[PDB]
Amino acid sequence: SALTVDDLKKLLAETAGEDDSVDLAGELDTPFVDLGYDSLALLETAAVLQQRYGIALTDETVGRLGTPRELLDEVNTTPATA
Repeated sequence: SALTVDDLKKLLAETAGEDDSVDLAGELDTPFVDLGYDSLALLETAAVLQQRYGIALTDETVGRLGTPRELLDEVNTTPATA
């Protein structure tokens, strides 16, 4: 468990800007579109996300997905061994 919804959440806010009631712990299954966050915001943190490691979680995949857990799982999924 390198990255969690905790370290990601903070990254979501910092990027998005939800410092009022961005309690992800109490809203994961719910899709961003449902909450408030917009694809854009995602695209934002998306780069910043890959800016650290080197992923491509852009609209491409961000399109099929629309949840936070899927944003963390994705990064906490893509292996690097093969």
